Amino acid sequence: ELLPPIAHLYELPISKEASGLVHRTRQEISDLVHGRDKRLLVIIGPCSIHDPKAALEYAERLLKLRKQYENELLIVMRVYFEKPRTTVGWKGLINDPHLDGTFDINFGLRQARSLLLSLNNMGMPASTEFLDMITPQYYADLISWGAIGARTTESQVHRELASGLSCPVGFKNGTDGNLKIAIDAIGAASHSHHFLSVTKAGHSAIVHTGGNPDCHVILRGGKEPNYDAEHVSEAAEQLRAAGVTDKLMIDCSHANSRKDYTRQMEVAQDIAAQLEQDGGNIMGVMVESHLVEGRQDKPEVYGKSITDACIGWGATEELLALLAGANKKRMAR
Amino acid sequence: KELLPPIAHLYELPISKEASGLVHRTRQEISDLVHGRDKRLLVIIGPCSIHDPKAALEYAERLLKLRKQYENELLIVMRVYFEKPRTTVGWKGLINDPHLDGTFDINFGLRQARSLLLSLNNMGMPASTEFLDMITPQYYADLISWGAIGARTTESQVHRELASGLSCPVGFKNGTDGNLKIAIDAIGAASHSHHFLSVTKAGHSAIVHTGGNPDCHVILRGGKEPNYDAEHVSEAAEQLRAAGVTDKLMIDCSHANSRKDYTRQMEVAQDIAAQLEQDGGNIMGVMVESHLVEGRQDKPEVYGKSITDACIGWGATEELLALLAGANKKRMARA
Amino acid sequence: ELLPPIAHLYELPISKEASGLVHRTRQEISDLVHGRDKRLLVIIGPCSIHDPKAALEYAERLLKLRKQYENELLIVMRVYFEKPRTTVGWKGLINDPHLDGTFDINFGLRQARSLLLSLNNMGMPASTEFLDMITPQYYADLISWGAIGARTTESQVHRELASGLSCPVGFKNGTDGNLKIAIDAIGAASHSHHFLSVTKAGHSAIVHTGGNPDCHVILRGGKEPNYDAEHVSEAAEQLRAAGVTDKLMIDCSHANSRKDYTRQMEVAQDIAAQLEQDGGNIMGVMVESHLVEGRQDKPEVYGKSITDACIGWGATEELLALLAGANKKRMAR
Amino acid sequence: ELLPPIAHLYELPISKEASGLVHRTRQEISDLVHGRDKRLLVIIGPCSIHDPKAALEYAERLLKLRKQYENELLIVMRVYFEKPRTTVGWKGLINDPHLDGTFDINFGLRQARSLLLSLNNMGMPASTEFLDMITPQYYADLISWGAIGARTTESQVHRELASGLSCPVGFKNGTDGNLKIAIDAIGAASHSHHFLSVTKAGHSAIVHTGGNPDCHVILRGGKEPNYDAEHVSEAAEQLRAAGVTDKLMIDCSHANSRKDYTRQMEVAQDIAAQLEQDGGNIMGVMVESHLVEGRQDKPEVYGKSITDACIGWGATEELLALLAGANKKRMAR
Ligand SMILES: C[C@@H](OP(=O)(O)O)C(=O)O
Ligand SMILES: C[C@@H](OP(=O)(O)O)C(=O)O
Ligand SMILES: C[C@@H](OP(=O)(O)O)C(=O)O
Ligand SMILES: C[C@@H](OP(=O)(O)O)C(=O)O
Ligand SMILES: [Mn+2]
Ligand SMILES: [Mn+2]
Ligand SMILES: [Mn+2]
Ligand SMILES: [Mn+2]
Repeated sequence: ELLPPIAHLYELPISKEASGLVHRTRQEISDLVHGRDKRLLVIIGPCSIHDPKAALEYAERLLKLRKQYENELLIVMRVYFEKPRTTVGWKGLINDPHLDGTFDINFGLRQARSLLLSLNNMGMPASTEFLDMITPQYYADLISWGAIGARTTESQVHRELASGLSCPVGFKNGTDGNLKIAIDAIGAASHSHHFLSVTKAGHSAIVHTGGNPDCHVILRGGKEPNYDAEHVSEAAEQLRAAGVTDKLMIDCSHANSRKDYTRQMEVAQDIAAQLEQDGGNIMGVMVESHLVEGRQDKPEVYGKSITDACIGWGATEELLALLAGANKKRMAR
Repeated sequence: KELLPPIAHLYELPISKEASGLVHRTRQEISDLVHGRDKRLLVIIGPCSIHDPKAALEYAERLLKLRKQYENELLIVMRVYFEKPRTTVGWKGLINDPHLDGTFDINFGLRQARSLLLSLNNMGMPASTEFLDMITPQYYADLISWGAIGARTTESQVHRELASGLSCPVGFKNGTDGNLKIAIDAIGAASHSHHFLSVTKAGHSAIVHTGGNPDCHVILRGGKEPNYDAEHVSEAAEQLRAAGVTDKLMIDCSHANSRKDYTRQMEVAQDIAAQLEQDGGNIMGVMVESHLVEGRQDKPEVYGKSITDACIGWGATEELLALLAGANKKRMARA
Repeated sequence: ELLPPIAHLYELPISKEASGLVHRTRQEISDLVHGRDKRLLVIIGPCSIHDPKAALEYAERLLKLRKQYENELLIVMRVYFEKPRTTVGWKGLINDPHLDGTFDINFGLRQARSLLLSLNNMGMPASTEFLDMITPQYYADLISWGAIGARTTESQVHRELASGLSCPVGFKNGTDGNLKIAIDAIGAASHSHHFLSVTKAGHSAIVHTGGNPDCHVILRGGKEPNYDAEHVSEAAEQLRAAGVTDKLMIDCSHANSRKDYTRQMEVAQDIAAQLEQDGGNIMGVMVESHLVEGRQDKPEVYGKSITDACIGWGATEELLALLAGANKKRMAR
Repeated sequence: ELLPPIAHLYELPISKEASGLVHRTRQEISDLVHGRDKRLLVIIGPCSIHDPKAALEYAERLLKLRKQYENELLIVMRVYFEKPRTTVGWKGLINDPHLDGTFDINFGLRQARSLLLSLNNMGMPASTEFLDMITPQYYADLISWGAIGARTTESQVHRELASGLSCPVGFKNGTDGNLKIAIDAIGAASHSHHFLSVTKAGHSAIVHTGGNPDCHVILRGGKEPNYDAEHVSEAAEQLRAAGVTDKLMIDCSHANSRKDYTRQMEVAQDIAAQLEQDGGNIMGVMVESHLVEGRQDKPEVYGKSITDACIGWGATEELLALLAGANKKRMAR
């Protein structure tokens, strides 16, 4: 039997501090999307959250770097609770929190909210993919940035969802490399929509959104990678032709690394060189990072991904130092 | 704004014994085609979108006569699409904006969609639609004999979840650039059990556990290039078999297979007819965008003329159906 | 499965005319409760509604008398949908509309609302006993006056309900004759309350009422009748002592007639004589009247009560003429 | 915004032990109602719960006596959360838990449920008056016996409620002494009913109850006390005439003590003498008892009532010893 959002909000109401951090980070990201600030948004952290203890530890380490590089980078943790699978498989902490096929969704929603509240309380803003239609009412108040995934960017129900979110949103190119669907999606999500959604009390209702003015695209590769200067330039052209923001984000992982976590640093190096040359159209980067590198089928090892493989903490330190130094030069130019 | 729950609509428009029987029977018949147990050709045919119930009922009456006439060769089911996925923005269909004026009277739209579907089934004409929205199906799905998941949503996990709990057979379209694998993947996904959030007949969110949908198949609807010919059908059947799913598929004559030109649908149908006459063992169905009047219009001025994708008119519809019936009659007679 | 009030409001929205009639009649009745007009409120009609056809016919006849006597009497029809039984039995049209133990409550609510909308549209305002806690959301917008019954006047949940109704409300003395519980009830219902109630969407909620300033008592007999001058005078004294309105209503039926419908006219005569001597504390009277007199266990005869016995239409004409003539004299003096 | 029962059941699910205690105690009480066991049910404790700490302390003391007298008495604590007032006033812990007019009903429901869970977990079954229509879904699973108050026994909505409760229920005579309304109420509540109620998910619904076969009357005084042998005998006769159980309960407080807490022991003495002569029609007694005697308008003193005045702990020990000794003799016959 499904508890409504108000039951979770009652137990875990947003704090003054978390509320402030969310508000501020959304504004800061909006400034990047619209070219008002030349800091680099960095969406970085696990492919998926499957353990809160490891997540909190990761966050504590990330926070020290968030502060250290705050003049160059705007660091925000990946806190992904919903995973789109190719066919079937574990869909994330919300859907199956005990990792055993019990689908204890009430527990999963409580735990997702609790983790997000602790993260924001310690000073670390959070990001997630918004995949499911009804779950956002449980946690979206704690989210500073949202993704719509490659598999759902062309979906009208996701563009509707995005049009009503209060955080900035990045739309990914399609899994085969189609960018136009993401440009289209900004067009769609920036407008007003009417559609059915569920209230905080757990009731279906008609909602009328105002449109989301803070949307941008994400280059995450296709049949070929799309992270280099030539692809970025092509994309900026099309963005301008559609009359939407020509500031974009580049995912170092997924199809840009060819699913090989060791190649994320390669992509980051290319981005660093672009930032040093010019890189005027880059407002952000995405990175799949955990305490420990690689991946595992069963959750045996602490801080090691059970979905896409990630770089470990050591490489994370290097990647962030690399991007901070490069962007410091861009910002000084 | 104040959304009525499905039970309010079910109270005013409860399913009849006859409509319930027609739906049950047609779903079974279509399942038999999906699994190669019958060699009749499923034909999903009708308007791109429903925007007028009067014209829809008139179209249905004409179609019914041909449904009966060709019932040994073709299993004809009307396109009764209430939900339209747009490229960017635009009219999303009768449910979202029934008065066609930007008033978004969704309660009226749901009532009217249900009423039309009940009348169609009561006159003997089964209905099909694209299932796009997550919450609307509880209002009408009991009256639907076949569902589409669109090219733009086939790769979407929430649509595969939805499909996994529907009681009707479901066709998954290849992606707008031509990717077939996402539709094969989608059958894999939708045929399994899922747990997810959905809304009850009382209008309350709830956890649902579906049993998986065993009646799913792919639809070839074109990409950067058309994919309707024998070479593409054969390639697709191979992949289907490699994934261990049904290698019987449907071919859309419209959208990217006609290159968005309604006058080319007949071309595609002719190619399918020739395939059915040579062999065509992997074809179980075809889709066609048809209305009383051909073409399209921005405003709903002309009666029975599409306000979304352009359609063939009634005359060409008669020819197209006769062409497919004759061709499939030969297939069904062949040893 | 229970439809929420919004489903019924969607099918049967209140009209401009019915809205106006309700608003006006509530104001008019308030004027009587607070001694600003000396017309006599007359709550008259069947013990219970069991047939809408007969109800509409009765209403059409009553309307003619409502117009005729409008300078002396303010006539409002008894349209009672909810009946409190001594032990068990038929609870009214809402609970069991088909009169067969099928309890088709959705149909009953729809039919109760439809009838009330037609009555108001033809110019006849309606009254009912408010017995059930959740049903009022379905029809209260069409009610000009409400009763809380003898069996429920001492009940805190009914006093809460009354405190939030937008129509004037009469509280009946207890079945053994206790008047204090009704005086207490005005005290209670005139104040603000917080309690649980159900919304128009069918969801439980906390409500905060403002108190009902239009409440008054009804004398309906006990072990003995309480309709005479001596009892009216005693009651007015106690009313003043409790600092509440000393204008009251007298029921000609139930324990004041000793459950004998032929004695209602006796009571009405006594009231008429009071109105002619003085009768300053009387603002209303209640009468159980139908097309045909008496009662019946099965609904075999048209327009004949299946609950308490009623006077027939001929005696109804006489009773109303008697009260109109008596009050015309009161008003002139 | 009102949380639904499932939110509270999620945080405070019933335990194996509490569930067992509730189940056993209901059965044991049923056996007393139907004359299958001659132990005396004793409903004893505060007029109202306003403090959980004091309530838990009281319960710990009462538990020791519950064990000590378990062969003679079946002791169950008064854990009343809902109070019917004469006009206006504090309605109990649920309605206004902070005792300040803030009406924090969500907090009140949570706290009521938490207290009941702790009481049952320590071995002490609980009783309450069921006054409100929607609150029972939050706690009734933890209640071993329920009262319908003197002010609501004649109310059809309370008789409906009772008909669907899973615990035995006592109906009180009316505030002026009318017993027939309580006999009528057993008749009503023992039958099946259809009516509107709210589900564990907080939605209104139609419910079909099976009737409550475990109902009985409670003599709690009227204009005069009704606790003596004469009154008990008169009541048993009427009970038998109505074909319902002629085993009844006697309230030592309220109108039987003439609202004087010191007189409760007097009433208990009379009952003891009855149990020693014969007393075959007595199955229970009710007593208003707290840690400290008397009452207070403000909650200044610990363990002292803020509603009706109670006897203190010392007199409680004497009263219970008196009833145990008397009933031990009855049981031995
Ligand atoms: C879901 C995946 O992103 P994408 O949509 O680019 O495949 C991820 O970030 O883990
Ligand atoms: C929505 C469209 O289908 P497709 O998903 O192939 O674009 C249609 O049937 O009008
Ligand atoms: C229920 C009855 O009134 P009372 O509450 O005085 O018995 C009636 O009006 O039919
Ligand atoms: C409410 C009161 O009992 P009664 O209903 O007899 O007044 C009590 O037990 O506190
Ligand atoms: Mn990933
Ligand atoms: Mn189309
Ligand atoms: Mn009556
Ligand atoms: Mn008390």
